Amino acid sequence: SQELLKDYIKRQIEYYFSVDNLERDFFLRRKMDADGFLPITLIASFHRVQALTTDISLIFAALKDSKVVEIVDEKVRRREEPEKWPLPP
RNA sequence: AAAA
Repeated sequence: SQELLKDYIKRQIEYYFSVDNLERDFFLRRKMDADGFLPITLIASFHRVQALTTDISLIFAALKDSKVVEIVDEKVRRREEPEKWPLPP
């Protein structure tokens, strides 16, 4: 049903938090807090996520079992060494 | 928003 849409959401967000993307993604990194977190609502505004859903609860559901990204409350970060990535605001 |  929505299983395919959730897979697309998960994979897209896992790409944003990949090392390959992060190395050059200064916008994403300058929006991180000191722990590497971004609000999920910021990620939801990225155009490829908007190209899938505007349902925030579905995004949370899609990411619940991700090994690449860590969800903490309303926030998301790369699970591995998130502190490598923040940039000054 | 050259997959912020």
